[PDB]
Amino acid sequence: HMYTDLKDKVVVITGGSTGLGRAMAVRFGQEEAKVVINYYNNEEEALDAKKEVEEAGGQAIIVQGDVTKEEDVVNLVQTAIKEFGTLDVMINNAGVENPVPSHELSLDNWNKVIDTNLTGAFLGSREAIKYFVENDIKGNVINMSSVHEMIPWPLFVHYAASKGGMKLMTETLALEYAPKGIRVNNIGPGAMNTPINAEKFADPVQRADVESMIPMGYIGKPEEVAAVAAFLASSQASYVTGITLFADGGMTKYPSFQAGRG
Amino acid sequence: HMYTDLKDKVVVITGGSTGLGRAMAVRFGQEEAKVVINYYNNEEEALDAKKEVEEAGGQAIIVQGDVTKEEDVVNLVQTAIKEFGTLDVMINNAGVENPVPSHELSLDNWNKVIDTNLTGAFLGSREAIKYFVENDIKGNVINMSSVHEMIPWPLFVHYAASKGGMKLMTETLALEYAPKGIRVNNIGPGAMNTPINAEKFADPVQRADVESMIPMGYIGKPEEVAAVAAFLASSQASYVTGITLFADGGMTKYPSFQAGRG
Amino acid sequence: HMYTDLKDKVVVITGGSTGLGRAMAVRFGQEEAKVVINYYNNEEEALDAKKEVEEAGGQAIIVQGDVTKEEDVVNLVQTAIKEFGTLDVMINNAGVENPVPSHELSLDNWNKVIDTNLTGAFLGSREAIKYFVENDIKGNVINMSSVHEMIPWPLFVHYAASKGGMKLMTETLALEYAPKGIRVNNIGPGAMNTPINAEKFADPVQRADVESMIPMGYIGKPEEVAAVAAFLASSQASYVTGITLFADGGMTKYPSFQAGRG
Amino acid sequence: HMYTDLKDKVVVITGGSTGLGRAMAVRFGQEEAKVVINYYNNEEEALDAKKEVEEAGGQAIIVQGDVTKEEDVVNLVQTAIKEFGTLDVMINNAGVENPVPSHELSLDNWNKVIDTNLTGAFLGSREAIKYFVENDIKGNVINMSSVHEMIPWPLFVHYAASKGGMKLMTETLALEYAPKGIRVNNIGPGAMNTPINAEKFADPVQRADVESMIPMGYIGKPEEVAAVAAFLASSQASYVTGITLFADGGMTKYPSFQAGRG
Ligand SMILES: OC[C@H]1O[C@@H](O)[C@H](O)[C@@H](O)[C@@H]1O
Ligand SMILES: OC[C@H]1O[C@@H](O)[C@H](O)[C@@H](O)[C@@H]1O
Ligand SMILES: OC[C@H]1O[C@@H](O)[C@H](O)[C@@H](O)[C@@H]1O
Ligand SMILES: OC[C@H]1O[C@@H](O)[C@H](O)[C@@H](O)[C@@H]1O
Repeated sequence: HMYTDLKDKVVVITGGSTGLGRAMAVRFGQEEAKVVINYYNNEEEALDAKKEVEEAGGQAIIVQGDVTKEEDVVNLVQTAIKEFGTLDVMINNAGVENPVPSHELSLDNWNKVIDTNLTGAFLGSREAIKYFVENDIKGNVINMSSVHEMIPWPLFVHYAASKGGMKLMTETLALEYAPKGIRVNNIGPGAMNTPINAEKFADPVQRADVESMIPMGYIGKPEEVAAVAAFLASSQASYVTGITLFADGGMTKYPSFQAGRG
Repeated sequence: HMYTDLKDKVVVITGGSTGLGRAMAVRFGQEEAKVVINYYNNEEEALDAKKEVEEAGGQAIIVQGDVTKEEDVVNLVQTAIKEFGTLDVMINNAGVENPVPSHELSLDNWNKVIDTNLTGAFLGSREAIKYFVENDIKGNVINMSSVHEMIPWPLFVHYAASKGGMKLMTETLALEYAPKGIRVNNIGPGAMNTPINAEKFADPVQRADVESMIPMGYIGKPEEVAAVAAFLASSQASYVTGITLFADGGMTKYPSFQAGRG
Repeated sequence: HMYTDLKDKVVVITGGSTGLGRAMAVRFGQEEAKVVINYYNNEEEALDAKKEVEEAGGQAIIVQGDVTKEEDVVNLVQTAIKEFGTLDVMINNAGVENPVPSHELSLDNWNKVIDTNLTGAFLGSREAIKYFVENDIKGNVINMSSVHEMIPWPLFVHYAASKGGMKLMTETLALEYAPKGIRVNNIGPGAMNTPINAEKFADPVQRADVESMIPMGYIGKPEEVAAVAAFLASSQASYVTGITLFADGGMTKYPSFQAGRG
Repeated sequence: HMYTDLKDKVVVITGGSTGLGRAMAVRFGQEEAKVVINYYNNEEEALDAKKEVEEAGGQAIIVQGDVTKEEDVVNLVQTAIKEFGTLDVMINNAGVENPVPSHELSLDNWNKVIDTNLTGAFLGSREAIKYFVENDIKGNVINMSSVHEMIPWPLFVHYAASKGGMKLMTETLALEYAPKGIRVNNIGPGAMNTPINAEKFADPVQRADVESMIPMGYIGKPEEVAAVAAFLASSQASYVTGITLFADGGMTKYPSFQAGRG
C-alpha cells in the first residue's frame, strides 16, 4: 500500500461513521492503520464503517461520543489508548450546519454550531496534544475545516465563524507545538458527495448550481479528501505544519470570475 | 470637525469605558455623535468616560451589561433606541485574554474567551443588523478584532480562535447584508497602550520585547485605532465593507524578517 | 476641509489625468495639497485635470512620462522636488490590462502589463523612498492595486500576477522602511466607473453582469477610492502600514456565494 | 513505490540539476517517471542528476536553457515531447535572489529576478498548458514559490514581488484551466538545505539564527519538498488545484510569536 509509515498507527476520527469521516476511516484502513471510529447516535453505520476498515486491511473499534461533551472527548482518546496502546493521529471531523438568515439566527443555534464545529475540535486537539506531549510522541493532528474558513457563507454565519476560528486554532497549535515535532493541519473540503449534501444534490437544478461553483466541474468524491488526510498524516508531510490544504476543485479561487468576467 | 456626516449619529460601544473602547467613545464625541457606552464591571470608569465624551462635544449615556448574556445585548440596543431615537453604528469592542499553554487550557477558560470575544460580537452584530433590516437603515457595524485574526498566538489559542472566527463572521455578514447598504468591517489592532496590556508593559524587559516586534517601533496609541473607527463608520468608507483594517505599526508583516533574516 | 494635515503636502500621481488617478488628483486638491500629475499620452486630458485640481483649492503641475522608463520616473520625482520643494506622498496609479486566454498570451503582452503595473510602481516607490531616506522625511507611498491581488482573473493572468506582485512589494517596503516612519500601503479597487471599463460597461448586458458580482450592487464611483487615498496619506492612518485596503463593495467576499448557494 | 500513477509520466523540471530541482528529479525517478532536467550552465551537475534518476529507477534526459529566454523555454517543452512522447507534469523551479536595500535596488537587478522567478514560470506554465489543451491531456503544473509569497522580505523586494505575482499567476491558471482537468499549484518552501543556502548555513551563528525562525527547529531537507511535489503531481491530489502548499516547518505562522510573546 501507499504510505507504509502509516502501518499500525492509531488514528482517532470524530464523526467517522459517515461521509468524509467514513471515507477517511476506510483509507487509513487501506494503509493498515488501527482506526478508532467516533459516532454520535447511529451505531449501525459505525459498525458498517468498522467492517470496511477491517476488510480494507485495517484494525478498528467504535466509540460513542458527543463532541460537545468534554467527558466524551476525554473518554474517546482514553479508549483509543486503552485499546490500541497509543495514539498517533487525531482527526476532528464532526460538524453540523443549517441555513438561517443571520439577523434571525438564535443564540442556541449559533452555540450548537460553535460548540460542535470549533469547540469540539479544540477539545479533540487538546486531548491528543496532551498525550503526545506527556509521552514524547511526534503525533499528528488533522482538523476538518472547509472552504468556508476562507469563503464567507450567508445564512451560515455560525458555520463560517466556526471554521474561521478553527483556522487560527490550528495555526496556533502548530506554532505552539512545532518544537515538539507535533504537526497540526487543516483540510479544506469544497462541495463533497456526502450524506449531508445528498439531499441538496437530489434536485438536478441544485446539483447543477453547486457544480457551477466548482471550477473542475464535479462534486468531490470523499476518497479525494481521504487522500489528503493520508498524505498529511504521513511522514511524507514531515515539513508541513500549520497549513490549510484546500481540496475544493478550485472553489476558493472565486468561481464567479471564470471566463474573464468582472 | 473631520467627518461631519457623523454628527448626531447613534454609536453603541461595548467595553467603551476603558482602552480602545474609551478612545473610540471620545473620538465619536469629537465628531459630535451620540455615544452609548456599555460597561460590565466598573461604573466609576464609565462615568469618567461619559464625561470625556461630553467635553469633546458629544452626547453620552452609560449602560451596564455583560456581552455574554443575550438579554444584556438586546437591552443595550433597545436602550440606545429609547434614549437616542435610533441606531447608526454598532461597535463590538469587549474582549478578554489570558495566557495558558494550550494543552492545559480548560474548557471553561476557552468558553469564557469565545463567549466574550466572538459570541458577544455576533449578538451585538445580530441585534444591530435586525434593527437595520426592519427599519430600512443603512447602518454600520465595526467589530474589534486583532492582528491575531491573522497572527497565530501560542498561549492564547482561545483568543486567536475567537478573532479568526470574528473575521469570517464579519465577512459573511458584510456579504449577506451588502445589498441592503449595511456595511460590516473589522479593525485589527496590534500592541496598543491599553489596560489589557498594563501589566505586560510595566515590566521594562517585556515592553522592550513587544516593541522589538513592532516594525514602526512604538506601542500604538489608542487614538490611532479610534481614527480608523471614525473613518470606517463615515460615509468616506461608503464602498468599504467586509474588510479587516490592521492598525498595527506593521506587526502582521512578520517582525522576525526585518533586515532580511531568514 | 477634512484632513488639514494634508494642506501643502506634495502628492505625485502617476496616470493622474483620467479615472482613479484624476479622482485622487481632485481629492488632494480639495485638501489643498500640491498635486503633481503624471500623464503618458494625452496632454489635453491632463490639462483638464490640472484645472479641476486648481478649482478644488489645490496647486498642480503636469509632467509627461512613461512609467516603464526609469528616466521618466526619476525625472518625475526630481520635477516634483524642483517645482514644489519636496515630496510627501507618492501614488503609483498607472495600470493597463487586456483579455487574452493565458495559453495564448504573448511574452511582449505579458511584459507590457508587468512592466507598467508592477515595475513602474517599484520604480515610483524606490525613487520616493530614496528621497525620504536621504532627507529624513516620514513620507508616504500609496500603490494602486486591485481586488485582483486576491481575486484570480482568467484572461488576465498578467494583470493578476502584477497586482499579486504589487502586494508583496508593498508589504516588503512597509516592513523594510517602517522603523523610519515611512508608510507604504495598497488600495484595492473593485469595478469602478473609469475609462479602463468604459467599453465593458457600455454593453448593457456586461454592465448588468459586472453589477451582479458586486454585493453592494453598484459600480464604484472614482471618488469613493480617492476618499481611501486621502485617509491613508493622512496622519489619521499613522499606525497603518503594509495593508491592502479594499474598496470593492464586497467583491473580495465571493459574489457567487450570496444567498447561501454552495 | 509510492505513487504508481506516476510511472512513466513525463516530468519537466527547470533548474533541475541542483537543490530542490535535483531532489525533485530524483524523487520522480523513484516513482519510475521520465524526467527532463533543465539547466542553465553547469552541465556536469545535470549529468550527475541524470544518473541518480536512472539509478533511482527512472528514465531521464538533460536540456540546456535559460528561462529568461522564450526560445529556450519553448525548446525545453518541445524536446520533452520529442524525446518521451508527451508531457504530463511541468515544474517551474528556477530562481535567483540577492540582498540589496530596496531604495538602492537597480532596475536591471529587479528585472533579472522578475524575469527569472516570475516570467520564466509564466513561460513554462504557458507552454505546458498549451500542450495539454491542444492534446486534451489532464496535465499538471507545479510552480516553485516560497514562504515569501506570503512573508515579506526586506532586502529582497524583487524576490518577494516575483513570488507574490507567482501566487496570483498560479491561482489564475488553476481557475482558467480547471474545466479542462488541468491542475495548477504552488509549493512554498521555507529555509531548505540547498546549494544557495549552503553558504549562509556555514556560519554557525547564521545557521542558528535561521533555525530560530523555523518553529519545527530544523532546516528542511530537499526530499521533504520533493515529497510534496510527488503528492501534488499524483492523482492523489485529483481535487487539489490553485493552492499553495507551504512546506516550511511553520515559518509562515509568525515565528516571533512563539511562547506567547507580543
Ligand atoms: O500581540 C499584539 C496584541 O494583540 C492584541 O489583540 C492583544 O489584545 C494584545 O494583548 C497584544 O499585545
Ligand atoms: O526565508 C526562507 C527561505 O525562503 C526561500 O524563498 C529562499 O530561497 C531561502 O534562501 C530562504 O532561506
Ligand atoms: O474585476 C474588478 C475590476 O478590477 C479592476 O482592477 C480592473 O481594472 C477592472 O477592469 C475590473 O472590473
Ligand atoms: O459550500 C461548499 C461546501 O462547504 C462545506 O463546508 C459544507 O459542509 C458543504 O455543505 C458545502 O457544499
